[PDB]
Amino acid sequence: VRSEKDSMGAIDVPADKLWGAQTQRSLEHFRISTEKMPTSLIHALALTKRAAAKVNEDLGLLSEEKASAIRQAADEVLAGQHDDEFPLAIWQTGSGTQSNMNMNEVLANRASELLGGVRGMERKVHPNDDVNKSQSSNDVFPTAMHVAALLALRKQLIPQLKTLTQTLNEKSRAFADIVKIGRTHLQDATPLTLGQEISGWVAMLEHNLKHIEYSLPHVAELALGGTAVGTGLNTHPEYARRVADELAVITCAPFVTAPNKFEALATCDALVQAHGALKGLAASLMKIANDVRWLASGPRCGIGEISIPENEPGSSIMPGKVNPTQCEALTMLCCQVMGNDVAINMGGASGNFELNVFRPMVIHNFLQSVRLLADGMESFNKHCAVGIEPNRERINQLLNESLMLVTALNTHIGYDKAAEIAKKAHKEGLTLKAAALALGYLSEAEFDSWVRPEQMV
Amino acid sequence: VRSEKDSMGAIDVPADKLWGAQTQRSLEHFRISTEKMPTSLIHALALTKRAAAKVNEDLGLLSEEKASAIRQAADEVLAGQHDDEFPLAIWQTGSGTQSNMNMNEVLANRASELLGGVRGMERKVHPNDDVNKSQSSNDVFPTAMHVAALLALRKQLIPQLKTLTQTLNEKSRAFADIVKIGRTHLQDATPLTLGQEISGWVAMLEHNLKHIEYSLPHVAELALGGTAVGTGLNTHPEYARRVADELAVITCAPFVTAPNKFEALATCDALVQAHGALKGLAASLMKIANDVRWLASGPRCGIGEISIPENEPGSSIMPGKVNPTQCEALTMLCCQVMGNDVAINMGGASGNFELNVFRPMVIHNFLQSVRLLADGMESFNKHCAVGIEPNRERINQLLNESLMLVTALNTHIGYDKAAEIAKKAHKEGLTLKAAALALGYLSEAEFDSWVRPEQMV
Amino acid sequence: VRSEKDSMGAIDVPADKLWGAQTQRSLEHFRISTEKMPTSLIHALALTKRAAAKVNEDLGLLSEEKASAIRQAADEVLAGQHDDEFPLAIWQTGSGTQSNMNMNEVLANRASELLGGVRGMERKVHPNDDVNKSQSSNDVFPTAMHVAALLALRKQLIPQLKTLTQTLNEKSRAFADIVKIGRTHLQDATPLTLGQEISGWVAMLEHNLKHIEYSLPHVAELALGGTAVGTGLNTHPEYARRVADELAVITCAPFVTAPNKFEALATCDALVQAHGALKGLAASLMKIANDVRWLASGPRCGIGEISIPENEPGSSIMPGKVNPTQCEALTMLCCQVMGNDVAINMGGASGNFELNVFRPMVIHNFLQSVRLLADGMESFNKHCAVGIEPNRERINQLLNESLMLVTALNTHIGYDKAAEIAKKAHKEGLTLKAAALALGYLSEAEFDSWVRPEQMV
Amino acid sequence: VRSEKDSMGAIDVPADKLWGAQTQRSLEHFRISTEKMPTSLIHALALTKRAAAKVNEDLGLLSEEKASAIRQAADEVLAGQHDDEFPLAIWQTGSGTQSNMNMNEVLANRASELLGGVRGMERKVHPNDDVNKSQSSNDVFPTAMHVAALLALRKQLIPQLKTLTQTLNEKSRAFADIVKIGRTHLQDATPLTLGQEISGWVAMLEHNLKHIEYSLPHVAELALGGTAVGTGLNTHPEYARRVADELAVITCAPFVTAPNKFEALATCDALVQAHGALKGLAASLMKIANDVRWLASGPRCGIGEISIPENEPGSSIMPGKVNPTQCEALTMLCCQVMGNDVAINMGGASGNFELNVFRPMVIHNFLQSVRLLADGMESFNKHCAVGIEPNRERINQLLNESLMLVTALNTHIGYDKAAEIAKKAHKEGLTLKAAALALGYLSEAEFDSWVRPEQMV
Repeated sequence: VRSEKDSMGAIDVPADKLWGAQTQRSLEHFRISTEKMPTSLIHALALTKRAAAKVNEDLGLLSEEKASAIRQAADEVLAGQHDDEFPLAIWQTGSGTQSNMNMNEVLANRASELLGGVRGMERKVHPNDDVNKSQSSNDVFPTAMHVAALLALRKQLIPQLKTLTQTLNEKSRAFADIVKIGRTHLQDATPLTLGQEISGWVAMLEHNLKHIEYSLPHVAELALGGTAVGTGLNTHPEYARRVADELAVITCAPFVTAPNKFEALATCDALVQAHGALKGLAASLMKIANDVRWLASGPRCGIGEISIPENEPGSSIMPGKVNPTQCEALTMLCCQVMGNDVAINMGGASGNFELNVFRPMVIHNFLQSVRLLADGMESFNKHCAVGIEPNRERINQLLNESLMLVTALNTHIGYDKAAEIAKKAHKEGLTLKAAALALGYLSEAEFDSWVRPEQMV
Repeated sequence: VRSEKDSMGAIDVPADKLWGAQTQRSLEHFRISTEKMPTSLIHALALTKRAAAKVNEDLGLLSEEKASAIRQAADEVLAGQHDDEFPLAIWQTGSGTQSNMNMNEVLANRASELLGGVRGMERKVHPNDDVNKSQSSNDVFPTAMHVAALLALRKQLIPQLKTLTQTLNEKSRAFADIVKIGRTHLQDATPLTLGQEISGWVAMLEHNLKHIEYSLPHVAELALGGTAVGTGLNTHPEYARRVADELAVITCAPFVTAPNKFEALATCDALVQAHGALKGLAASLMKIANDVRWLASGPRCGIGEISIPENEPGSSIMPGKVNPTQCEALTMLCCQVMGNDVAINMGGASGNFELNVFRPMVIHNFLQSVRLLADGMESFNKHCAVGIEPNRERINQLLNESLMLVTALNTHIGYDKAAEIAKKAHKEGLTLKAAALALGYLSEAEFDSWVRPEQMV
Repeated sequence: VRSEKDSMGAIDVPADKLWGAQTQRSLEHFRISTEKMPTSLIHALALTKRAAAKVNEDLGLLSEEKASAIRQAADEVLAGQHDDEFPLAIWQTGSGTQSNMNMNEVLANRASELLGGVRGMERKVHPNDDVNKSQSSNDVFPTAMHVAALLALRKQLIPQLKTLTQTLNEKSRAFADIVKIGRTHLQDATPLTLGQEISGWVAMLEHNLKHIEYSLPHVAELALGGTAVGTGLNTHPEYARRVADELAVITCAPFVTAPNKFEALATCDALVQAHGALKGLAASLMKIANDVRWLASGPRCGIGEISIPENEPGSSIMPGKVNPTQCEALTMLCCQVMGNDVAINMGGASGNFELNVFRPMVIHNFLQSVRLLADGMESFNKHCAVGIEPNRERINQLLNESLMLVTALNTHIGYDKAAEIAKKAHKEGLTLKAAALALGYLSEAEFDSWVRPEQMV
Repeated sequence: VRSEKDSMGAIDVPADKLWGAQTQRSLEHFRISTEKMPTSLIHALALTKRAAAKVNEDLGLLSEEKASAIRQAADEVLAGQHDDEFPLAIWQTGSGTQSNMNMNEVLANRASELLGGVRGMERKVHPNDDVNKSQSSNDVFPTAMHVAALLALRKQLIPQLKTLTQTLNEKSRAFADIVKIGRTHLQDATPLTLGQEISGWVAMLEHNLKHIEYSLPHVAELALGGTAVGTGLNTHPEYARRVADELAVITCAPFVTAPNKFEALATCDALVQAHGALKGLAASLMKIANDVRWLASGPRCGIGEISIPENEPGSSIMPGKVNPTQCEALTMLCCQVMGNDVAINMGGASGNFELNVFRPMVIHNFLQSVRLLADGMESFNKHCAVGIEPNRERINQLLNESLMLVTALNTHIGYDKAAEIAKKAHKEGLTLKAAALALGYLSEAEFDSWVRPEQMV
């Protein structure tokens, strides 16, 4: 152990840990469930502390060595060597006060070691005085939240979306000439090509990308600089703009300071809205994933128009039986995003006065949705999408058995003659040709020259 | 017109209307959307005013004629002749104050006419003084809410549920001997009978009934008697128990006075919980309705194991094409109940101190869900369920084409021989028999005596 | 009555009605609940039939008189004289087939009367043959859905939003100089002006407008032209673009034909996404409405920093008691939009193959949300927002009683002296001045010159 | 490493791990997010494998040593020494096939070591042949799901609920004599005692317990015995009842075999319904937690009627400022449960035919809700509830400042005189007494003897 100290007194802290007293004490008051802060949030919080250090130094508010050590300590968190120094549960103070201190304490104890070498009360860097300089838990957590979200969106989900789109766009191109029977209300309908159907999946993904991109500008607005209530009391007038510019410099993302800090602190609106676009993508992905599994159902008693890769071990006595596992993982996580959206909306609508204190819950759900969506699309693409192949013989079989093509005959034989063979064929269990020949309305050769599915699109 | 008067002054009211000034004034302040109070709520509100009149009279708090006229006026509302006297939107005061007055005013003006004959300021019955005697908008609306819900549950939804159950139970009984191929993950699986599958739908409906019944006792608790904050200030000690007994006498439902009026006024918990059972039934109905439509998909390119009644006009050129319209109405309303549940939960969790003021919205959603569920099951039963018929030839065809029966051979020929024909059959596109015969492992007669689907359940 | 006839036969229809047989028959098969198509959807459906007539005529597909009469009949629906000719419930066929026919039949019977004069089987205009020419229930309903939504958004909700924003922006401007104590976690915090707080409400509304506007382009895409499965079988190549241009000409909205008809028919993605922006606005409105009611709570035992207009009749014995009725209507409808979003998401994710058959439910929820939001903001603005007034004396009282201003003393007397008076004041129940004077650290005059709330923002 | 082997071939597995090939391979196909199976599910899965072993042995289906070693290996999982042997993500095959195998493999390799000693291909116990004997992933996962849920409900959540109830019931008893002003619509209302208000919180918790208990019987029904599709093909007729009895013997819970295995496999109805009761408790907890934070707001500019324990370190310059941290953690997790309910409902309504394949997601949400609820109530009780204390002087102050007591004067001086002092007092900013004395209607002594808040309940 090691006795660390805060305004309430001294408390025992594991010697091999970098956190201080406040983190240790919160660890006892909030022993709820098992959800902790996500790594991406922790790194976004480190990035925030680093940019803040750099700006403070620029404004002569922090000495060269003090600032340089905090930033250097931050890079270690980013390097991933302090993942185990953040034990706090998601279910803490609604402002994310604890996790802010947790970062301040780990960064203070470590920056101290990077200078003199005291981890503990005799440290050279103060968590509150130096690490948390020109800030507040009120404006730091919201900033970390936006940094984590924008970056997760820009380099984790969007790349995977564009990738799924390209694979499906190529599959669409390759199967452009394969005509199949359409289905409306789950009933046989007018034919269309396999590529046309898949092109629908592609159009959907392109539309979604568009909707996700419109929600980025609002998420790119940072609260850092509004301090406690948004007035920005006790901070350099240039601090807000400066910290935003620095964060943008290092992340290469379009971060800007929020034009209205009161809106930035009082709400989680940017994320409520951004998640609206995500549940939209989940509804799209659910339909695409559903189409795939149904299209691949069988091998004998389903639809079986396409085949997908069999990734899980099977049985020799069970040839052709392939459970659509990737489709099941994607549909399941799509339900999660829908649920997460309700949690986010309830927390986002519950702000009071100057601050919204439902933040840890909101970012937990939001980050999880991006993670699920991005990884789900990656897994779906790699283990399923690239392997979509048409069962051409099965597709032809179905096409020739349906009555939906009887429309192509009308231009030669009126509705009367056409509807005649479709009635008998259906009653006797005959195909359009079989029935047409028996009713002597035309020959096989004429049938085969009149019913051209490739011409009815 | 007719100038009616309230504490804010006099206001013009349509001469041919029975409502007073307060209703007229609210009509101008809450012009939001088009949702009004449901007829069932209005009748439950009338029943409440009637029972209150009867108890007041019993406690010598209201004269024989005054009480008798209010009750007689109430019966007219119940008789359905005053449906047009309640113009108020759902989006009013969260306590349902307006609609309470709306009832007080219509019942005062009418009870007046049932005595002397003055509809207006010179009326013989006072809305507040006589009609709203020993009550408050705070405890009257919650009572009307519970009266409307319990009754809608007991004689509108439960009867329809039991009816759907019986139809499906009989269909289950009739198809007990029809063996079909099962489907897990949408892939062909081990066989089961059609009656067994349908018995699953029945077990689900019986379970749901059970869950709906457990939520009734809490909804049967009435708030009437707690007045403004639950203390029951200014009401006869026997009033609460007496009004509950009277309501139970006339509705034949097990109404009782709420043991804790503070919980009764501060929350909508009974309905939040009751609606939990309703969204449960919706998830069950959605699955049953989905099974039906998929099982009936076709006529040629789907599953087509069963046929359902064609209720909508079709085309001669489109024989066998039957859209599962009832399944589409039921699945759509099941989504609505899910949505309604979220609205209900948000309002139910938003109570503050002594009173929950999200009531008009809560009962609007709850009543709509019961209405949708009860009517949906009635329509589904009548126009679909009773008409479920098996396409026996299609079912056999699928059964004999699948490879899932190769298991029945193992008890004669080892896994090695069995898996051999299943591999070839699948590869060459042959049935188990066809492949088995070609591999000379057994004869057609032996195959037909070994693979008995009626014995593998 | 009047015997109308369809492919299933003849059926009795009320003589005084304009609808035909199919509408009459659906009226019996879908007797579910009481929700019917909203007037805005019906008018959007009429606008669609009108533009389709005009384009058909342009392509020599419909004679001058036939086309002119259908359009003229459509304008009557738009003029609002046929509101009672659409009895169909929302809970019908998922494609909205019935309501499409309902429009075809009313427009056929009426256009007939506008020519010769036969309402019924001997009519001069055929619902299917002339009214439903070059269309399908599959592509007509989705078009009507988008027409109704975009127009409701552009001229019903956005105008009300901008209006609420301007009122609040002016209230913000007027109270810019009124300093009040801030509240974080519901605890007293650093001060800010009333105008700054309200400016937060304004920034939120401006952001929302921005988010709603980004969702319009996708909703402006029309499916009309894709026919049954999206291939656009049996329609003039120029039909799609032409009908879109015409609809844009008459509505003055930026309608365009959907680049991908398969996405347009297979999903309700545009509305799932658009509603995402609406639930975002509801979360914002809920917070603003909550701030108002809490800020106006009292008159004696709450916060009471502002007063709002008393629109409902009160009691002389209850002076100052004003229930925040508008805030209760707005918060209630905000919960509804949240619920509606879940219904919309479930239906939007349930599309199968070529068509989504959850449409009537989706547009019912979407249209209701716009209606609730637009009307709610109108009612809130008019009956509450414009009347927001600060209780300046109450605000000063609270400001001078709080300990939050002790920070302003530090620049004269160190933390030691400052924290001393804040400790005693809190313990003894004294103000900062009262305690400061007793501890002889400074004079009243010095206190009154050092603690300037107007300088700590 | 160590080369393990399955039907797809051999694969490299970490030598220091107990899992086999299938687990290793799934680990690569389902790299989605970071959610893994909860410890409680894993232990419920171990309990299932143990009871299955014991029954197999009883039916002479598994040798003494084979059975004894599997059970002994299971107890080690229960002892918590194999927590790190289950790497699988929640986002896997919808039936939970992988995690079932993951358990089979770890239990096979370990039971082998408990006999001869071969961890790997030359092991003495076969995962599929011995560990997964008389079972299927289809009926084993649903059983583990119900075992985990019932036990978490019975010994984790209910105990915490009853504990919170008792604390609040005692606080209610202790403050029974403390009269305070009520609040309806957030406006001052008729008075009630603090104990009466808190008794409302208690009544709510007692009601919830009741609702949670009604959902247990359905969750106590186990699917184990229905095998693949529910027919129970290839299992001892007594197997189902026997395994249920054994599980009940060891867990001491009322487990029984599901009367209908088709309903048990095709749906997650029991959990959809059980979670309905949980979101009900969350709406109740949200209100209680909200009442507390608002009641404790201040120290100067809020309500401040009660004080709560300050558990987080503060500032000397900030005396009396105590953020309601426990209330913020509880309200946040209540939003989560609401969200989780939507995820659960969507998955529960998406079952197809013989099996629901949304199970891993459903149990993940359900288990998390119980965990959050149970731990939240424990933390809230311990760190907040037991410390609720009334600010008696603040409560009196508010009581004497309000106009709500003017009603008590009417029985001496008519409405005219009473409403007179309430009007002036409100206008001049005087209390009822102050105004009453100035208007010479009565003396201070008479006022102090007529306005008795302890008598108006």
